Amino acid sequence: KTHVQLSLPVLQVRDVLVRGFGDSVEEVLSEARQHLKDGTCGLVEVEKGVLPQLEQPYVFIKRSDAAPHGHVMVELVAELEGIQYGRSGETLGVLVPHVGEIPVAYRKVLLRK
Repeated sequence: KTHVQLSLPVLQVRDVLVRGFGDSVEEVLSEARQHLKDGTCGLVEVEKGVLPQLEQPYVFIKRSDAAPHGHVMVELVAELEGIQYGRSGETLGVLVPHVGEIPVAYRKVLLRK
């Protein structure tokens, strides 16, 4: 399928133990997609002070369109030293590995895969 319904655990930035997916734009997009498939991906909502507490390159979920079955359609965009790889809509948050952190909420998305 081109899209997959997911419910992503929303994590507090200060709880996150593994603060990014790797060391290159291509690696972080690869690992993000792998963790999304394996159900081991979390979401951090972006506010002032969040991104400096995480590791670049960043992987964002961005709104790809205006929301089936209560799931916002999203796609992945990576960022490194202020350059984005991908072009999309509003940021829903930054993706991180999930390794058992307790979430504050869930974000229902339809992920373009």
